[PDB]
Amino acid sequence: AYHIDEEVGFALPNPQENLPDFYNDWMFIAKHLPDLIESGQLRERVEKLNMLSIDHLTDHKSQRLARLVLGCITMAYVWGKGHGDVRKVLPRNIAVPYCQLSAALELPPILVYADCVLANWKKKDPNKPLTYENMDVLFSFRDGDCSKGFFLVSLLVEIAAASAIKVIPTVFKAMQMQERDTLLKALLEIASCLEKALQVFHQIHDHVNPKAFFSVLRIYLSGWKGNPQLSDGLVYEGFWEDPKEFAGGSAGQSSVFQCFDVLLGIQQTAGGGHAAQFLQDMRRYMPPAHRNFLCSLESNPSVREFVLSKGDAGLREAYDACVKALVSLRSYHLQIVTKYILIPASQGTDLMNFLKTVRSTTEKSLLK
Ligand code: HEM
Repeated sequence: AYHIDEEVGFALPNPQENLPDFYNDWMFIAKHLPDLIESGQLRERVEKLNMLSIDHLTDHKSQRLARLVLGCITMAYVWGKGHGDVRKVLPRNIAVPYCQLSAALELPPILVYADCVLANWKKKDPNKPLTYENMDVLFSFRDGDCSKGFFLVSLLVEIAAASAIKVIPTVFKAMQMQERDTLLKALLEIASCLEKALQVFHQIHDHVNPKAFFSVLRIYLSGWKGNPQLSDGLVYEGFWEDPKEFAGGSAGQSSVFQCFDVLLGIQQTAGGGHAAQFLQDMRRYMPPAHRNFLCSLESNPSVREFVLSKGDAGLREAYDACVKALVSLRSYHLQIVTKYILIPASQGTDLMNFLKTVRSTTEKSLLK
C-alpha cells in the first residue's frame, strides 16, 4: 500500500542489518566511522574503493540498508571531523552507485530521516518488545555522538504514532458510511495515541545530551543547501556535471506531524509563505510511498469540514482533542529545539519563528 506498518508506522519494519558480501568494503567503512573519522583515514578509505555495481541489491530492504550505508559514508566524507575541512566532490565510486540507488528509491542523494532513523535499527531480542532496552542502531558517526539515543528515541516516537496512524482508515470509512459514533471513537483514539507519543518524546532527555547533539551529531546530519561551507552544493562525481544542493534535515523530515495536519485539515502548505514552502520541500526527503500517503489524505474529503457541518459538540471536542495533542507535540518540540540547538549555539531566530508559525497555524485550527 503506502508502506505504512501497523506496528511501526512510517518506520521500516525489521530492517536489514548486513549487505551481500559483494559490498563488504562499504560495510566495513560504515561500521567503523568513529575510528576512521578520528584517525583521519575515512577519506582515504573512500577514495580507495572500487566501483561497486548496485546490481546485487534486489529488494527494498537491501536497497534501504545500502542507502543508509552510503549516506553515512557520504556525510563522513564531506564533513570529516567537522571543523571546516570539507570535501566538495564526492568521488565517483561512491557517488555513482549512491545516486543510482537514490533514483530507484526516489530520495535525494543525502542522508535523510528515512535512512538514519527509519531504517537504522534492530531488536536485540526479536522475541521481546520494541523498547529502548531491546533496541540498537546499526550505524553511528562518532564516539559520544548520542546517535543511539537520538535515532532510537525518534524511532520510538514514530512507533508510538503508528497507533494513531492505523486508525486513519476508520476515520475516512466512518465519514463515508455516516457512522457518527465510530468517527467520534476514532478521533478520541487518535488523540489518546498522540498524547502517548508526547510522553515517549520526553525520552529525548533520558538518552540525548545537548552538547553531544549540537557539537557532534548535528555536524553529520547537516547538508549542502544554503550552506556557506558548500555554497554551490556537492559534486556527485561521474553522475551530474554541476554541483547540486540538498538539505540536511534529518531531525525534521518525519511524516508524523504532517500526517495529522493533513488528516485534520490544517493547511500548512498553503500560500507562498516561507513555512509552507519549507514544509513542502521536506516532503521531497520522505520516502515516495509516504509522500503518496500524504497526498492521498489531502485528496480525501475533509475531516474538519465534516465535523464542522454536523452541529455536534461531541465530534468537535474529539476533533479538538486531536488538534490539541498535535499542538502539544509541537510545543514540546520547540522546547527541545531550544535545549538542544539554540542554547548550545549561543554558548537561529528564523528557525524558531518557522517552528512557532507552524505551531500557531496548528493552534488556529481549534474549533473552541
Ligand atoms: C534532539 C531532538 C530534536 C531536535 C534538536 C530537532 C530539531 C529540529 C529542527 C532544527 C527543525 C527545523 C527543520 C530542520 O532544521 O531540519 C525541526 C523540525 C521538525 N521536527 Fe525536529 N528535532 C528533534 C526531534 C524530533 C522528533 C523526535 C521528531 C518526530 C518524531 C521531530 C519532528 C520534526 C518535524 C515534523 C519537524 C517539521 C516542523 C513541524 O512539522 O512542526 N523532531 N526539528
